Amino acid sequence: SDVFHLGLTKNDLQGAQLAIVPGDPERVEKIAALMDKPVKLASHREFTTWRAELDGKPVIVCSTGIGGPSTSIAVEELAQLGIRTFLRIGTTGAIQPHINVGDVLVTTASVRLDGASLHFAPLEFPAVADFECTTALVEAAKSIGATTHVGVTASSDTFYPGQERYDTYSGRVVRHFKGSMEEWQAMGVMNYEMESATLLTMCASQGLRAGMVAGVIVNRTQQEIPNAETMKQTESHAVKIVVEAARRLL
Amino acid sequence: SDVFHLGLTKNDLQGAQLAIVPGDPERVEKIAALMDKPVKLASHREFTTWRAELDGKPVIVCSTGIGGPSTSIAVEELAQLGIRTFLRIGTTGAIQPHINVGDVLVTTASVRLDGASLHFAPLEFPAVADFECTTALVEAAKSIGATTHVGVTASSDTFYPGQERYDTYSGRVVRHFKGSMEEWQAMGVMNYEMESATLLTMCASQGLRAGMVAGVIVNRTQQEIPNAETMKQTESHAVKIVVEAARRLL
Amino acid sequence: SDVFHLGLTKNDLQGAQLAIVPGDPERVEKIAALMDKPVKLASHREFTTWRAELDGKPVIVCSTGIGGPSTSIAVEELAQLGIRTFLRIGTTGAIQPHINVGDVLVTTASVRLDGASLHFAPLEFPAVADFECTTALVEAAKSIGATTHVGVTASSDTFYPGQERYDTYSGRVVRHFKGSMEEWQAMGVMNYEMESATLLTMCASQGLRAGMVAGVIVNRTQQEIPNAETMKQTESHAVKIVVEAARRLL
Amino acid sequence: SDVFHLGLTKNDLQGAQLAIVPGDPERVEKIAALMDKPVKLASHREFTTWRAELDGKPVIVCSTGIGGPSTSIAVEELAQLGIRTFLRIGTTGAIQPHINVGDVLVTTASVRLDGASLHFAPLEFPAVADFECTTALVEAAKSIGATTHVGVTASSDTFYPGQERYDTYSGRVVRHFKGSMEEWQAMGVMNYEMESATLLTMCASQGLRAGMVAGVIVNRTQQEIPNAETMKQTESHAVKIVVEAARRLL
Amino acid sequence: SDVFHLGLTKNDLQGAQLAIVPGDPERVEKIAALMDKPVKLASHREFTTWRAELDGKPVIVCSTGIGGPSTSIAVEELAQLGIRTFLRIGTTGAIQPHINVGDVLVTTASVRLDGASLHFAPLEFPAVADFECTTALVEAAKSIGATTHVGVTASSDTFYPGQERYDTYSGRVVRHFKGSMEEWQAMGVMNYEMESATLLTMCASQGLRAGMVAGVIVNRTQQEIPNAETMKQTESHAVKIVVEAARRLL
Amino acid sequence: SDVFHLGLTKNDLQGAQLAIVPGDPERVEKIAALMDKPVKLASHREFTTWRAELDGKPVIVCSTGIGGPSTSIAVEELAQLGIRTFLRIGTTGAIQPHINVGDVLVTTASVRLDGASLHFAPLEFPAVADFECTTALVEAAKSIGATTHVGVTASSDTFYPGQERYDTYSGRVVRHFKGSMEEWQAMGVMNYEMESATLLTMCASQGLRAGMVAGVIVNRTQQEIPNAETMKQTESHAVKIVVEAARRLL
Ligand SMILES: [K+]
Ligand SMILES: [K+]
Ligand SMILES: [K+]
Repeated sequence: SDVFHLGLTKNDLQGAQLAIVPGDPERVEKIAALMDKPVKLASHREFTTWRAELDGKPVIVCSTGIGGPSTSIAVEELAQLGIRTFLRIGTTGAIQPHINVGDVLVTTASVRLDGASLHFAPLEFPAVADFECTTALVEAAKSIGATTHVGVTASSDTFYPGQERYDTYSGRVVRHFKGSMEEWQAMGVMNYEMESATLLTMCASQGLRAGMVAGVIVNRTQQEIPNAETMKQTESHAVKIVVEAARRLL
Repeated sequence: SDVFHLGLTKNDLQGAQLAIVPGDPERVEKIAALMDKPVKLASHREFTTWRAELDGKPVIVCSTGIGGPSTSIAVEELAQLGIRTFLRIGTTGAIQPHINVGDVLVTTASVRLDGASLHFAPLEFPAVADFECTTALVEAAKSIGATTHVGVTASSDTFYPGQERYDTYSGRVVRHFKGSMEEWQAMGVMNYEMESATLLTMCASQGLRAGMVAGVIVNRTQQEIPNAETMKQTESHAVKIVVEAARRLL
Repeated sequence: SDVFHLGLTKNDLQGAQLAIVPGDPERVEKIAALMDKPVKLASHREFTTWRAELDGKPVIVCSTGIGGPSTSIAVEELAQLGIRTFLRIGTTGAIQPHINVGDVLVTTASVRLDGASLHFAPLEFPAVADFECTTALVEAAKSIGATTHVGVTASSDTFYPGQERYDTYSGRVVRHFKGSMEEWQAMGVMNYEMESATLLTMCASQGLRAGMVAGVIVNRTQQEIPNAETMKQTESHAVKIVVEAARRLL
Repeated sequence: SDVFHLGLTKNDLQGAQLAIVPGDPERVEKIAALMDKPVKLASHREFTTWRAELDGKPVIVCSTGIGGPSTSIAVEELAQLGIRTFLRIGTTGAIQPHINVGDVLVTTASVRLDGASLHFAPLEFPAVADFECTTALVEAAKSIGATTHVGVTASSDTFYPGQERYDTYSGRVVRHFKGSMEEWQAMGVMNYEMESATLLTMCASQGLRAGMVAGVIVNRTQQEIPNAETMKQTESHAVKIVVEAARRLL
Repeated sequence: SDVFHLGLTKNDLQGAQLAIVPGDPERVEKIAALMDKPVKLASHREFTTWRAELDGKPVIVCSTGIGGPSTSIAVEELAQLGIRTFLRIGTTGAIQPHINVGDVLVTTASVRLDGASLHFAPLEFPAVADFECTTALVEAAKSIGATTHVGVTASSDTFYPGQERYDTYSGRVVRHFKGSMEEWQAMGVMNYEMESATLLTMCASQGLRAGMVAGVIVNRTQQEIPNAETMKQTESHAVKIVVEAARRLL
Repeated sequence: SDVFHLGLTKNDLQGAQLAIVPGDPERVEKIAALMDKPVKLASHREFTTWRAELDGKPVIVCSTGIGGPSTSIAVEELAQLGIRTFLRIGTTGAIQPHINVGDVLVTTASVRLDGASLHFAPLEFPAVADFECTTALVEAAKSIGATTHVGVTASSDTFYPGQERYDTYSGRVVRHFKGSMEEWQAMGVMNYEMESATLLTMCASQGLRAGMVAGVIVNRTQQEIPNAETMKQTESHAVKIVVEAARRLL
């Protein structure tokens, strides 16, 4: 390997300068299979990587794992192997009443509820997306007729207390986080997830382009349990959007 | 009057929902004059307000004064008077080598080197521009052929120490600010100015739309005294840009 | 001009080493007109300057605008032009029940609810007034029989949320500021305003003398609407006090 | 499954109350295999879970992925599934001259260079190991004659800047982290790793028991490329230690 | 004197490398008198020092006064005179319902509610005890049949507001501290006292060994007034434990 | 006794409402002796209390020990016992070139380098002296012809690292404190001491009056070993000053 974690060589990438970066390794084969000539490159720890081709151009798909720490590894190592553009795709829970299940969120910038962003820029630095990547994502979403919200996302180093989930072992939330979600709701924040503050801050502060889309699968203000077809249909739609954005940035 | 500071009543605005917000009271008339039916409404403190008409629609132009405090009063009072979108326009000094004088900077989000933004949202929240506004400003730049850079601006509560100026009374900078400029330039920041971290935080956190454009009059990494002619011309080009963006946002 | 903002030359000051610094430009002519041979020097942005003479000595009156940012400009530039002593005068809202409308507040030091003070000294540094200027102000107030409180003032980068005003567009206050006024009341804080934390910290940390007086025009614990005569009578009384303090510091 | 991420049900665990928690999914089977009746339970995301049996008692081995976020999800979900004690085992780089490769480090508490710990307790709370766990790990080290150092570990949300690595894409470290390594070495810290400040804070703050052991594979103060053979052997020695401690904690 | 405060020479210590450090000077003679050949060395300010012998080895007893500031003096000066191991003993109030009057607390690490610890290590550094000293203390306690809790202690720079005592002059607690005790209770914290965050952080970050035991004299969750015999009997028992730990560390 | 620490009852004080508060128990009698009817009341821990009589009025003199923690206990307990004004007196080291040994320093406010002040008010609140007290101390200095400097003092929770002393066990200073002394001297600070940020914050935030005077025994910028005679004489001059101020504040 040319890098410490990913198990990849420069030649494995065949010149790729753009990576789609889901958190879940299981989505890597899915996205790559939407593209031409998908081939599996490597799988180690949370990092599963495939290569494919889009409009005759090599593209990478690599999973980040959950959270800023493993994200910052994947971005750092892909950057050493020539990746310059990074497009995160996921599914998410909305926290505003006007967003519906099936809608699409494009993130302009994130609230930094994480640790890793601080290892690249102090807190006053904005966790902002690349304007070209944001534009390509909104254009792609509107091109397939998605209902699309564009705005702020809160990025948390935990799934449970930092998103004020109380159905947990302890059933309590530390003082600093208790009531925080209602603050973020009043401030127009669309959703929570767990990798964009790191992704956006580290890319923006190092001349790398990054952006983020997500399919809404639950609305925590009007919460319904999703069935599989809905999770699949929402996942597919965000995957289609992200590939189409990638076409526009190649 | 209907507000504590600006000396304006609601009917003065005639239904206006967009305001162009320079810092300098002097620039107010310069902007009004591009549009139809310019009328001075009020001059109180740092706040000089004219109204004008663009494609048959009332637009406001209202100066903020320098700094987040006076910006916050102007935004809040204009919001009480029906303004939902706010476009800042300045002239500025670049801090990157590749930016040139007479280039145009559209800001996607700002480093929060201010105090007033904290009065709307904790430090982790990003001082992010509205996507529609930022798009309209990039497309408006392209519509007069400007050379445009899209990226992060550092927003400082001081002109002197916070922007690491040493030709001062004391000729010193406090430890926290000594050497900050090099860190911001490493992280790709384009320029400093003194109102945008306030303006973008308070608007993104309350569902008002905001955006910012500036014209470059000096490049601190290759610093020349600016020509009287260049400054006027770059000012006028930035002025046109922000009016044309207004036009696309009505 | 010899300075970037104020539009002043060294010779304009005729040797003045003391400036009275109200926030409102409209008060500049008023104060200068209490003195001998008042002449208008310049007016640009929030900075209106007049020169006069007191006991045959030149004095400056210059407005700061609202907030620490424009304040720090005015102080910095007047310091480059030879001002060493700075006496802020305003009118204010009391936040304690024992203070009455018409009373006078002299500030010993301020709670730093601002951004600009931090560009001169870290937060643990006290925003303290000059002992000679505080003494001259208390002596002057007692000399005309004022009822005078001497103590702490909270200095905020906003007029609205940082002074927990709720009659606003959003009608809400960010978590950090919600309930803060009742903390400041329990701690004996007399009032809020918006320039002294910057003024005091930047002067105290640079060998410059500064102090602050204010006339009480509303008591927010027993709030009455003032009529014009009361605002005039209160303003006049604080103006008389500040000039008389200036006599004692010349 | 009974939890959002791990894909496990309660009955899967068969009454297990202790979990051994490596970062790397690959190490899971290596640990399981020391014990009786190894059975792979699940592989999802970074979380690979086996069960095994030690002295007739069900034990879990479940990988956390890299970093506090994925560690927090694994700990919370395993706690919902009856796990009350959690032992981490890694391999690591020393940062003290007197530590040698193949030595063993038992951590008493960790420097909190992470974000997820903050989601359980404010920064002042110590990221401290459970005394029973730490004792069992020291005595377990002594029971195979290991050379053991007992002390503080620095726990970083990044592998690269937070551990002051400069052989990177950018080759720079942000100001706050530049020169931190020398300060930690002055203060006697032994090593860096990427999960323990999360793991120990969240467990000490909720009455779960946690502890950590690692084997030293590199000494950054006298840095040698590690031998394939040494690494396997030190890994196996750390693995044995954490199983033997488990044995004393059942 | 060889030191600025303690009034001690190197020869006064006769080679002692271990000090027992109570806060109260009155306890110095008490502890020393449990040992052989106790002699009074000096008394200045809060620093009372006696020397004795244990298993034919010289030992020091020196009082710290209350709080991290005077503690950091006593530790610093005893360190210059050859002390390497420091064993704090006190009596305390429990804040958990399961701890009884007469029980013994051994502190693994402390919540840093103090100022002085920060003059030795930033807040993310754990205020952790020496493993050998913690072990010797637990072994000693169990050796005389004590009921012993081992875990976290909150160390506060005040007796009153930082331990949320309300029977005071003002009867109020600053916002930051109001409700903090119920946070510390939920997090398993055993008790409050006022010197260990400083003691532990400063020793751990400088290669010095430290530990802490306390006898429970009141339980603030089920609060009873103690009589003298109980305070004596509890004090004696902690003194016996600390001397016996000192025997094991000599 | 009526309080937890000081061993005093209310009637002991005979109606006293002012306390003079040295750090050192030894100085207590030295101060008492200037006044009429000196009587030792109590000695417990660092707290030595005498009463005396000045112009027929009971005054208390009570030592605080070193540091904000023990100062906070003394102030709170004396406040429970009717003390409403508190004057500190020390000897100190200057950190400015123009100050001379045997000069007198009256403190207007303090840099908050302590932890206990935070237990009364957040960091932004100023550690400011009471105006009546400070005036009485300046006029009292003038009444014996002392050379007086009026200004800011840095108040440190440590004697060694926080005051940037390097002739220590470790001979090092943590990063945050390394080079702080030069910043304080730039900002005009006069001296360091170890109780005033506590004393002034807790009193200004609860409506008690406080003030501080000190005599200069060493000038760290031109450092000489102090003469036994000079120190006694400067101590006595500071002692007289604080008694004479007491006299003007009764
Ligand atoms: K991970
Ligand atoms: K202004
Ligand atoms: K003390």
